[PDB]
Amino acid sequence: EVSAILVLTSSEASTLERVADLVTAHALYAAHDFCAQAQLAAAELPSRVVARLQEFAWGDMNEGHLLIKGLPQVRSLPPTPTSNVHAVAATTPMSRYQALINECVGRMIAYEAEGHGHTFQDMVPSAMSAHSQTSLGSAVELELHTEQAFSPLRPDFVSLACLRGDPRALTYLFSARQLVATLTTQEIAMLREPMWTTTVDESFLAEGRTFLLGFERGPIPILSGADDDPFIVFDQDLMRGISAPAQELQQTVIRAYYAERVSHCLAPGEMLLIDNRRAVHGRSIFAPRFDGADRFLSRSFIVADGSRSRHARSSFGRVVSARFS
Ligand SMILES: NCCC[C@@H](O)[C@H](N)C(=O)O
Ligand SMILES: [Fe+3]
Repeated sequence: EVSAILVLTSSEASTLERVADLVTAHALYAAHDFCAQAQLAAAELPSRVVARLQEFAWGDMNEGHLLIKGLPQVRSLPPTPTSNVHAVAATTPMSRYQALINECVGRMIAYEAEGHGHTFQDMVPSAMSAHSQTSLGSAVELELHTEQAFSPLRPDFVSLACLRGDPRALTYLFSARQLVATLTTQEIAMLREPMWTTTVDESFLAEGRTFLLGFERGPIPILSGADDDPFIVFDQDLMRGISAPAQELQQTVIRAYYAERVSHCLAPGEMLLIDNRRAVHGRSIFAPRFDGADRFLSRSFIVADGSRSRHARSSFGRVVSARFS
């Protein structure tokens, strides 16, 4: 179903592998140095690969995502962790490859309130949150959403590198362009109106944690930007329409998603970049075993402009403090 594909040749994958040796800082404990090294080393990547990533980053008429195949094979991978607190992905060779590609596109960033501000988060199924609307769910379908729909500091891109796949775990992608193509002129105009409130994801709450922007935000529109290249903010589960027509238009978006969404089953060596302004994403049900061989993705976030979050970070810091989300 996915169209926007970059297939690395054996020679390009070998170059990536060699260029990763230039990235030596600890991804977790020296995140800024690690990301800055990746940004500099990315100049040594194959020009064909860099051109495709810069074109995708510019964004104009991009498909809302880019699937990269042919990354260097995942060797001596540790068992899939049963929880996300181990940050196992952040010390694998796959994370330096992911950093190099990410830093072509934009600046890597992390959030104190999302997976403890780890540079790379382990996206692994949770036994506890299996039936939850989170990255660690599995027994229920992860509903269509913009990453951090509630936050003005939300990432510009979501980066997912596959360490272990699950054949039943499908990633669903649906662009703002695909949505607008199914709607009437009236629905598009209403989606551009500030008719939906949104709340801070439960997972972002903590004892003594107050957000500068509160728990409930908005009303905001779902659609914005250029008529021919619209931006989307959506959260099926969290956004609430202010009126009866606003609740129905949210249902219209959901139906268009089920009818038009594209799917892809992430496999080892693959990497998916999602344009968080141009597309929404979801994930199918799958049945994890919690035996060390479960689906395991390395998630990271990208912003075009690191200055937008400077008020929320420390000097030479890559982590957005919780209260600013
Ligand atoms: N209801 C929205 C859930 C969205 C999900 O991607 C969340 N940001 C997570 O990683 O747990
Ligand atoms: Fe997500």
